[PDB]
Amino acid sequence: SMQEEDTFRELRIFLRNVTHRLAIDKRFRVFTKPVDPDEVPDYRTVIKEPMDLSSVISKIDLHKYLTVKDYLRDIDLICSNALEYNPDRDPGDRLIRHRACALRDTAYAIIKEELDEDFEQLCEEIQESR
Ligand SMILES: COC(=O)N1C[C@@H]2C[C@@H]3O[C@]2(Cc2[nH]cnc23)C1
Repeated sequence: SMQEEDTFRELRIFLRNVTHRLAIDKRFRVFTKPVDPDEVPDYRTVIKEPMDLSSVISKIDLHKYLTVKDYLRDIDLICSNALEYNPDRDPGDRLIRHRACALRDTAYAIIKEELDEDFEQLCEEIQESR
């Protein structure tokens, strides 16, 4: 219905606003673009599904997310990719892991304060009807 297409348009406006607020935070610059395959050639042999905040906006505009749950699966993949590629005790690996955990925790905290639980349940019920 038109009403259902209006629901998904509100979901996309909400997701673009959360993603912009993450992308302007200086702590998260290392997640604003794909890991460069010329600078890091072993990256795409270790990490089987690369993800970053530029790719997330492209996916919102392609209508890939029909719930906040499917958006948070991609924020969780950015975080898990950084923990698995950079696992060592040295400071550069510890700094990127701390930033990855802060990106995940920040996204979940904005959604807990600003997403209405009944708006998410409406998106889930339209998705399950298709
Ligand atoms: C999310 O970003 C990462 O997982 N990274 C892996 C790399 C390791 C380290 O930071 C890079 C880029 C780079 N070039 C030279 N060393 C590095 C970004």
